[PDB]
Amino acid sequence: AGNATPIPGYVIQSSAQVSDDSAVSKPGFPTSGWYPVSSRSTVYAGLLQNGKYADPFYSTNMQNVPAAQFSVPWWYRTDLNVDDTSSRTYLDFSGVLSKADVWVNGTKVATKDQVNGAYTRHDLDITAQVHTGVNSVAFKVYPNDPNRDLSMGWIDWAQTPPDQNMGIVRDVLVRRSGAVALRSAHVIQKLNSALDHADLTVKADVRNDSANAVQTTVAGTVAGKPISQTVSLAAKERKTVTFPLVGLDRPNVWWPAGMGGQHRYDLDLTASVGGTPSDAAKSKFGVRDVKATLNSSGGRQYSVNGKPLLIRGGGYTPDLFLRWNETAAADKLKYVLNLGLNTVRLEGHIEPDEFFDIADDLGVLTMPGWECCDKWEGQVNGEEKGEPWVESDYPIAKASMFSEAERLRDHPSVISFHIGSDFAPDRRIEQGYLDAMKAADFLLPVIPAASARPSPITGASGMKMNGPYDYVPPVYWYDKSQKDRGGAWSFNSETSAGVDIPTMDTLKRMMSASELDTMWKNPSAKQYHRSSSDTFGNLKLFGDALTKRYGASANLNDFVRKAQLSQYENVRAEFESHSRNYTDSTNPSTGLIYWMLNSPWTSLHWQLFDAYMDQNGAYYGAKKANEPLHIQYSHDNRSVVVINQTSNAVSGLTATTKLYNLDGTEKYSNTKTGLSVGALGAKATAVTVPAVSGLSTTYLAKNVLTDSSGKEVSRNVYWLSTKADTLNWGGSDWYYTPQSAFADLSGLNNLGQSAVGATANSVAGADGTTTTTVTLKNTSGGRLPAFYVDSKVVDSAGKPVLPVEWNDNAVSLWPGETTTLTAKYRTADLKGSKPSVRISGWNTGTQTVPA
Ligand SMILES: N[C@H]1CN2CC[C@H](O)[C@@H]2[C@@H](O)[C@@H]1O
Repeated sequence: AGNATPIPGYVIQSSAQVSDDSAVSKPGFPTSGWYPVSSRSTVYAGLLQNGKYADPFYSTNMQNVPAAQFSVPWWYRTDLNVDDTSSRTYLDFSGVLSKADVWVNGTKVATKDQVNGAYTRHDLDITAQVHTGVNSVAFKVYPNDPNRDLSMGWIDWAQTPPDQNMGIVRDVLVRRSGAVALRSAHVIQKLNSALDHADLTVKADVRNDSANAVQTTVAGTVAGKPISQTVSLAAKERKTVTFPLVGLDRPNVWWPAGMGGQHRYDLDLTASVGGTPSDAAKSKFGVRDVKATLNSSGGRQYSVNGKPLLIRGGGYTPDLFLRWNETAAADKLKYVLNLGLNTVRLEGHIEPDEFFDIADDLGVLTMPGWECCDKWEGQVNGEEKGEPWVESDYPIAKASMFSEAERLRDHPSVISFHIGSDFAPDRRIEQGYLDAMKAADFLLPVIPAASARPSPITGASGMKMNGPYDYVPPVYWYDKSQKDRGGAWSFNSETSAGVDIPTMDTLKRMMSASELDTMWKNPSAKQYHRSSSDTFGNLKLFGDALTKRYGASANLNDFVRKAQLSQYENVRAEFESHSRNYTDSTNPSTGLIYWMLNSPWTSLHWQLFDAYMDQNGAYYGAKKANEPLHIQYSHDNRSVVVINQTSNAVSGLTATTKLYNLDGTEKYSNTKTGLSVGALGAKATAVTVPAVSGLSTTYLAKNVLTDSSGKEVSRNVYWLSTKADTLNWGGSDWYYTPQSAFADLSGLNNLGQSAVGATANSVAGADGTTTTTVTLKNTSGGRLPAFYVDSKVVDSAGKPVLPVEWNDNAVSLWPGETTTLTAKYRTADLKGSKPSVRISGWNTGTQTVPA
């Protein structure tokens, strides 16, 4: 008694092949030719699992899937054994897209009118229907239409999954307990402002589902303190048990990564009846305080544990077909940290519990909320996809808020819930959301929208969604003059410069030779792996600025090499600008969510890391920007700026800024010593680079930060032009601002050959990981830097070992200079091969060294 076991898997088939719905869940039902699938599968995932269609990640494979078959229901069916019918039996689940009939042993226990909406939780007492031995359960899962159903959809991020994700994407728990069922155990936690004392209020529901009145004792531990309450329950009665306040002295406060540890406490409760355990629940919570208030400029400002914070993050997405794997979730979040980011946004598609656990454990902050552009906003978004709400929609959306509030309330990573995205909810829908949260004791900041749209009750959003979402040059980010644009000011909830060409290794796995030929030759042509949206269907704006700024592409390799430079440069400036302006007295930047962190699939835009966890110019660019102790060059005013992200003020820093023509001639040098800079996003200005006579059209700026012990702590190399990027502001659309003039960076085409310079070694650790160390030296006999040198852990065939975490990469080294790099990865991902390192540079060619 106190049992909860996930159904491990099902066999599935279309309802096309089922003429008697009641037959499915009778024990002995034949399933010849049904598809075996693991827990958490959409129909199409399940069919991929059985190898029924080709790899959707490659080319247009996904188009060749007949989608008609997903406009009818599919059954999810499994046996369940019950050795003893002393215990009551429950199905507890969520994640049904879009709705389902639930059947046990030939009886319909619930219909799609009740079991409706992806986020709604259901706790079905199936005691009457369960017998000794073999029992069976079947879900008739109805088709998903994200515009019709309070569910999940893909907006314009990728292309539409053939099944629109229908199926059961979270676990179904089979629960067993006595007369009393224990549900919804949480801990309300309140930290004093000094962070040295907390008050914990444990609440938990007991439900008596027996025929007779009972006395139940709910007892156990919170944070290692004993607790006990005894209440009476009438037959069929459910109560909320509030426990007396527990004081917790000098708590182990949960902090964001790099600000402290990520301790979580345990709540462990047993409901007993008649001196015997009836049900039990274990959970965790973190002791932490969060706020998100409007500053004096109307900007939404977050703080954790009293500490103000520039949110620096990206929009997280799951797999396009909602295929779940815990390790991969963890790898994805681990990359957030490798990037130097502190936050991920979840525009809908809110992930299963474990994702929040991992987030908690690693100290990555999360911004979950509902999504735009479909049913969720169908009642306030007018002409945009998403159907106006009917009366039955209201209780489903309210039940969805409650369920999520309940799942999410105790995860310290969560800093807010967005109740709208593009459109704030109206007063009726908003009251529904506030009531649901109140009832779940969900006490986090509620943000009305991610755009500037206010809601009637909560009010101003303190954010903006002004774009861009496609190509803009670096200096665009430094704008504070255009208040309908996406410059570094207020809270940038979702923005990027669009196209993000992945590594050549990802390219070759995701597109044909012909597809790739077209991409570089005709950026204007439609690419299946960008977007279903006509607006983001092609790479025209990107191709156009690429040619203009770096020069026309001679071939695929040329296109890709320049693509990476552009993405690095662009993403770098996007974050750097927001970091700099965070400490403006007037309209500070309070947030940045890059659009996006990752893609749901193999893609050509809106990503820092690709679907295979490979790392390109955009990744390395985000990583440079987000260094904890960082030196940066402002593209607007040519000031060299030091940013300290750490939880401690730093002193005795020197900032060295040097300019070089492409022939290697130093044309400017400045050394600023004894720099202090405060903690947590504060900045300091080293120098403003003056205009310098005699710079080559394309030149380099070498920015170096060294601490008091002389250690180089940040190195930052910019390829700059004597010719400015300038904006045609009045030509701005919602998704970009075109350029009145373009920079000339094409000199890189003729940057002379340098050389490197490489040694490598690997240690297999006892923790299951290998650390490959690589020493790079510029070994040339001249004056030329080894520019943009990318190191890759590869196996013996030269295929990248992924996921991987480097301390630094994409380095530039001047003659004689040396750097030592560290790469870490699971030993098992070598798949038995010895490790090597592939080293390629803009002007140093490609070599691979054993390691
Ligand atoms: N929140 C929305 C806001 N949209 C504005 C432009 C783009 O369609 C973007 C969506 O990707 C995103 O999902």
